[PDB]
Amino acid sequence: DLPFPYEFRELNPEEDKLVKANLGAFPTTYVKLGPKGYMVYRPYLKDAANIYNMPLRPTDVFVASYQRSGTTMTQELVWLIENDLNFEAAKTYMSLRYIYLDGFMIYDPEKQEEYNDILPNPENLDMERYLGLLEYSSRPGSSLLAAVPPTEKRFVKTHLPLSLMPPNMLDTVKMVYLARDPRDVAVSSFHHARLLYLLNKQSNFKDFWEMFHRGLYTLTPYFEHVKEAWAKRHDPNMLFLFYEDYLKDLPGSIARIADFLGKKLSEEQIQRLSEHLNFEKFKNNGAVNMEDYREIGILADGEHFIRKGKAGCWRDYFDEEMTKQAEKWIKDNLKDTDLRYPNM
Amino acid sequence: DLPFPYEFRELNPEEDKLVKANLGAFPTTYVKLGPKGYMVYRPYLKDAANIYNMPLRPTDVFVASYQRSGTTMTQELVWLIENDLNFEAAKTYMSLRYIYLDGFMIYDPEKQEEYNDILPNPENLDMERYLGLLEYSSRPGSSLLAAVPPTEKRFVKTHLPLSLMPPNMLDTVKMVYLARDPRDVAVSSFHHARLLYLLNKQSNFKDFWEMFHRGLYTLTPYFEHVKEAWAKRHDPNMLFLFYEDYLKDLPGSIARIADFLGKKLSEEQIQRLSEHLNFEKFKNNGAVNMEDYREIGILADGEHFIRKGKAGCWRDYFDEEMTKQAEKWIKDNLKDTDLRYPNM
Ligand SMILES: Nc1ncnc2c1ncn2[C@@H]1O[C@H](COP(=O)(O)O)[C@@H](OP(=O)(O)O)[C@H]1O
Ligand SMILES: Nc1ncnc2c1ncn2[C@@H]1O[C@H](COP(=O)(O)O)[C@@H](OP(=O)(O)O)[C@H]1O
Ligand SMILES: C=C/C(C)=C/C=C/C(C)=C/C=C1/C(C)=CCCC1(C)C
Ligand SMILES: C=C/C(C)=C/C=C/C(C)=C/C=C1/C(C)=CCCC1(C)C
Ligand code: EMC
Ligand code: EMC
Ligand SMILES: [Ca+2]
Ligand SMILES: [Ca+2]
Repeated sequence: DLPFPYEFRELNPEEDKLVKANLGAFPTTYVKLGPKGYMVYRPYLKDAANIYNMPLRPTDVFVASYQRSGTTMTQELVWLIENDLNFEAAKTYMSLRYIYLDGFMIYDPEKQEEYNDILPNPENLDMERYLGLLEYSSRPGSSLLAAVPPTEKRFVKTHLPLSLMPPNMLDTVKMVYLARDPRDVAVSSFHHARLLYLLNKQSNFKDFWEMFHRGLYTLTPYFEHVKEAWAKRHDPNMLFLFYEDYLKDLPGSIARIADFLGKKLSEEQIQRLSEHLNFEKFKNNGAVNMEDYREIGILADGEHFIRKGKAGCWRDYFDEEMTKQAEKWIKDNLKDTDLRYPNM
Repeated sequence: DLPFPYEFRELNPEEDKLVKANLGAFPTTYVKLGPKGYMVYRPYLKDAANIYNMPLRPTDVFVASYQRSGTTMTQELVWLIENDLNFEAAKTYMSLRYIYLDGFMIYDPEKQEEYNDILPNPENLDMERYLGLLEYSSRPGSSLLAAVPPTEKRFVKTHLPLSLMPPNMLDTVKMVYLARDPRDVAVSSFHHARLLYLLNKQSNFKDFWEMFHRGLYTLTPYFEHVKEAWAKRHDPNMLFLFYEDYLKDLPGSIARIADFLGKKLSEEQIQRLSEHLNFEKFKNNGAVNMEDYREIGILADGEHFIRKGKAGCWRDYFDEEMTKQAEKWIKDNLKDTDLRYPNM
């Protein structure tokens, strides 16, 4: 089908210099993709044309976001709602209930030898499990979707911009997109990078923040990602939510999601769903916390997939100079647009 | 203690007219200092009596050269050998491992305002770091030296001749001194003057060669400088080496340095050390290439601190007339004296 309208470019000397300083140890390298220069991992290229042209189905539900914005929460909510609050069945791994469309791009099979070198103890891994993970990461995302039979509802996870996917997809599919204060996404993302060993242990959050707001982290530029989803926010098949609202009004956001998915929830059902997403409960939920991975040996001490679950904790990481920089960056990107974060 | 025995003179209308045509744009002016007429940036005067009288220490090691003769290599070899080949600890910046005795002199704080005018793009300066550099450059060398505590070994870099430093210093301290073919020193120096923006964009190598062999560039007259180190060549505490030898027999030179500093390196330790001074490897060594300065905004496009790393390349810059002129100049300073270069 349709030709892939995008070129890619390597990073120039300065961009390369910066990324290499913070993510250099990590074997997978980046490429800037399309006219907005979205950072993708190089393995993304083999499947770029396939995702653009992926066959979609009227029962597909997508959960989208720049990473670390509230995907996991939403996924759980959306899945339970569509599955008639069947909690019992929701106990299987998220990873097995959703397809992670663009999760594949992080691993380059040409460099299999290199990824355990990033771990403190390569000699502790569970190799049956770890090699299974590497094999799964090898299958492009488009194949995983396609694999799913038409009598099974597809639940899709993705951190992809809309312009890397079929345009007019919202003609066919429903999507919930999450956004979140960039400054908090920066901190969450920094830690997540620490979690998987994506970042050089000698780098610090400032460094990360540089890479981030300047548009040289995974799937940035940040505001372009969000701006795409914001511009389709009134489409009956699109639902634009802020992480912060989950904290302010969890009952209220649930009711919105059910309304979106064409479902009636009774006050109590929403309440039961509200208790379910309680941070401490969720955090110690085996089905959603990827603590299955820790057993494998690929998660760092200290870090966790479900971390603190608060809004505004960026003030704890940003210094005076950093705080001004962020204010000018958010100021410039919200100039001449109606996008507002309810927090600020 | 001890009065500074040297007088200083302004340049005459002649000398001035020439210097002025080649380096006029650069704020700092020169003075000829002492009976041999060493060119020194005016700001050198305020510290000259102090360097001449500076307290010295048994464990002090000095690396000395007329600039662009192989200081940087020598510093790295000496540093590593002294620190029991701890290649890790040497990953800090050379600037922080050595104190550049006379580095201060190129900046006159009275003309702070004038130094960013010489840049193509002053508006892209990193002010914090650039003002940081200016400030550091205002500290007399003698003071930086004095501040190193007695139980830290003092590594000194300098381009001063011996007569401007304590007489009899070689009773107390070791010095490695590097000499190099003047014609190559001229070319490296021309490019170096280009790197920092010292030289007028409209001047060329010929104009520069005029200044240099005539005794009207930084720290010339060239031959008087070398001759000084050469007469102390047999002193137990002086090690006179030629740049050309580092290319001819690097292992051989590393062994000589090693022995000078009092170490018995094994064949292999010398190998490890030579691989380390591999030109491409050195050039890309963040700790010695000064490319950290490029992000500040103070180096020129085109130029690099570690450039070509080759002997005999002056034949590419000298014309017929310049070559002969040079043949005559070199012969005249080597008349009645046992100083010979390996190259010629
Ligand atoms: N039930 C919940 N309630 C509130 N926040 C949750 C949550 N489950 C996960 N989170 C948080 O959402 C962020 C991850 O979002 P995503 O799923 O898009 O990666 C993590 O943020 P923090 O790192 O800021 O704590 C995490 O702690
Ligand atoms: N590892 C190395 N091997 C050979 N030459 C080196 C080197 N590191 C620096 N140099 C060279 O030594 C010269 C500078 O000397 P100094 O360190 O005293 O400034 C420069 O010469 P060229 O400009 O001729 O290339 C430079 O390229
Ligand atoms: C939103 C982010 C999530 C859930 C990220 C996790 C991603 C995965 C599956 C990472 C996996 C890896 C795997 C499976 C193997 C080697 C390295 C690496 C750490 C890149
Ligand atoms: C052998 C020469 C070396 C390594 C020279 C480096 C010199 C320095 C410290 C140069 C710095 C400058 C600084 C810091 C500021 C304004 C102008 C100027 C170019 C004179
Ligand atoms: C601003 C409270 Hg985390
Ligand atoms: C002798 C030519 Hg570099
Ligand atoms: Ca390995
Ligand atoms: Ca100015």
